[PDB]
Amino acid sequence: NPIHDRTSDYHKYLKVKQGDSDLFKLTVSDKRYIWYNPDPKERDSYECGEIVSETSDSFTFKTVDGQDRQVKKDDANQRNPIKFDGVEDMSELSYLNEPAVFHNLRVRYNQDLIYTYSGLFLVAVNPFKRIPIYTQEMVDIFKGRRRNEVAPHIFAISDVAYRSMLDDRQNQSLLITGESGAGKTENTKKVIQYLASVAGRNQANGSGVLEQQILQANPILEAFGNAKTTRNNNSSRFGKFIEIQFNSAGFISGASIQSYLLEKSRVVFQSETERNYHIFYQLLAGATAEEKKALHLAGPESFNYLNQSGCVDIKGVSDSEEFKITRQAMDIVGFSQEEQMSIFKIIAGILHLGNIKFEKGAGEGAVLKDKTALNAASTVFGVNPSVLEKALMEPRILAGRDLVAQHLNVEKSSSSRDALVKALYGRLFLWLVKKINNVLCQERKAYFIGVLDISGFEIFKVNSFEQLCINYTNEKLQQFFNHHMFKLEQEEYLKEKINWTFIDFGLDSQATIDLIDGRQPPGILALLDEQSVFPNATDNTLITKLHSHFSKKNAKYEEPRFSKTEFGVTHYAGQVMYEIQDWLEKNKDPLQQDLELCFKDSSDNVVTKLFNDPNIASRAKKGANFITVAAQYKEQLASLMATLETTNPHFVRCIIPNNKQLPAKLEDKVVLDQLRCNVVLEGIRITRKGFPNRIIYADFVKRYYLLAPNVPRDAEDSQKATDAVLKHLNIDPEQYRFGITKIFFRAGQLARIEEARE
Repeated sequence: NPIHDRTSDYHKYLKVKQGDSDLFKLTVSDKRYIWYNPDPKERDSYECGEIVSETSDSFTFKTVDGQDRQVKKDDANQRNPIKFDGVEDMSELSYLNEPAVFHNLRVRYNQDLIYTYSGLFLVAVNPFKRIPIYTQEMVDIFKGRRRNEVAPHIFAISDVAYRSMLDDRQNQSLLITGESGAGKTENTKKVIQYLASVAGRNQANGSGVLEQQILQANPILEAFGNAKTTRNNNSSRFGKFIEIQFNSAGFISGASIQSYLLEKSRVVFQSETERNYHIFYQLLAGATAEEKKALHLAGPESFNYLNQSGCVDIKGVSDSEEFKITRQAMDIVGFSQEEQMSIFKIIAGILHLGNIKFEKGAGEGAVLKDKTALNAASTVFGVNPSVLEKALMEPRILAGRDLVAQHLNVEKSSSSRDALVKALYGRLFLWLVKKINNVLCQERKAYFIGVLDISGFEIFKVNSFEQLCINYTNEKLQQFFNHHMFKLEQEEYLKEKINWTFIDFGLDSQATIDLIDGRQPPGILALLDEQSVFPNATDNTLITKLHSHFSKKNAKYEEPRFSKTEFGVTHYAGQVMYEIQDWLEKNKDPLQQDLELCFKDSSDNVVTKLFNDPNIASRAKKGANFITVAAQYKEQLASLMATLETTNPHFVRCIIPNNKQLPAKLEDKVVLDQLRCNVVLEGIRITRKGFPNRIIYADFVKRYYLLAPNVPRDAEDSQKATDAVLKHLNIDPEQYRFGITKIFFRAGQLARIEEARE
């Protein structure tokens, strides 16, 4: 069934399926109605009442329940001629506030249509349901086709990103970012595929190795990288730019993925209904009774690095076999049949490491009573016992010009193997990516398409040092948009002639950023660094200094009234509240060189290659030694942004619909909560007052021609044929400036013409 019309794979759960009847009876608009919030107590969940008033100073209307209270034309959220229901790019709206769009966004959803537009902004709200909208024909309907000629889709920004490059020959970016719970993992999970097939190399159906050797390189990532939390069954657990290259003709060539921040904590600790990195269960749950004692696990329940928080009982999908997939994916993108055993040789020495119970030493001196965990735990990494344990409880500190063997009590031996138990996962993994990257990795690399998988503003009263870094990058981003989409009105003003009494809008947030990473005048990250320099620092000081530098001195910083262990910043979207605690330690990630020394050698080319390579056990030795997680997280985002700033971008946003994994309900308590969370609506409502239902430009020929006698169809050209109409009828010229070449009906000056049906 040819792609044209209605009745197939596409129109059904993809395209709003237009009707088999042709004329303007699909609907007809008159009168008006306003959105509103029945209860003056709740700022969510509005309603719909008919206007009866048109006050000059005020505005008034009807209601369902009795009340008939009034509302300033300015605080009123209007409702559109219900002729726009599932309108594909929302700019086409006439009136826009919120309710007016959690509405257009729901109908777009009632019909199971996750994808939508905001001019430049694709909104995509995760369904949780299974909706075939990806199959191989969803592809051949897109390839080589224009955003106009097809309903919205990930496959509809994912090609554009490709074609523009081919022709508007320039490196290209895709930026996907959403509240973690948003499925932004699958979105990316498709751009790669889609591209991979159109620039997919075979005759008409196939792809020879490379293009595939790639597809299986996420299973690795998802296997360790992704993990399952209250918010999902499989949470993108980490940030990364997976990013890919081609040769000039058009055929895909390379890939290079760089990752960063991970909940390295998800190893030692997880909570209610939570589990671990899946590598961990399929590990035990999947190894033939053979290798299971080849290293000795027996019970996964038997383990406490896994048998703590409730649900390890592994909901829905089967994993026993998912193993044959990941393990089937590593030595397919080529992973040795011998060494990739070590991965395992490792994932378990970790496990035995979360099983030892250093018990208060008689008097003091904390010590383990008996030992087989550790004996075993050492017997895969291959590291002598009177060594491993000794650096652990008895680590050699250096007081001045002499250095000795302190004996830890529990209070601290307790958290050592805790902190060393991430140093490996955090580590193995980083290098583990280091591998496959460096063969999908490319050389001259003519062009590239990088795609960005980053998070939204993680805002919670429990946010700490981490919450900042990700939120520092986010701010860093919404200028890239605001500034980029700024230079938009740049060309815009070379073809509508003379330009707007203008904003010259610059960073309204160079400010906030400057407060974080400001050199001089310094910022949070400066003092963080500045003090991380020695011990007699008691985060107590850390905050005391801050309120001195900042408090009553920076528009974005606020000092709490009664609370003292914490403060608050005023980010792009409202305030954030960071508490301090171990920021001073979390800033280093310390670990005794009594231990490296114990693991910097072994039997094993990798746990040697882990604490033996300078780009895996270290960071560039600057200012005499290691630079801090704060300084670095600066060195690398900027580099990232640097790159971004030289490529064309396309932003995609992932809206989480509800908090219990429920496909079906779609609660305004959340969606809305974030709609504002992104500059999606306010992205224009503020920005494009000036040109309304930005058409395919100035095309007054047979598209809309029912006006009685005077405004015809094709006079001489696609521009003029009736102009002396608003200068005349309705009101004046103002609505439309008159650029020599282009012009725009400012719809916003309509109240004398276009509301009835004929």
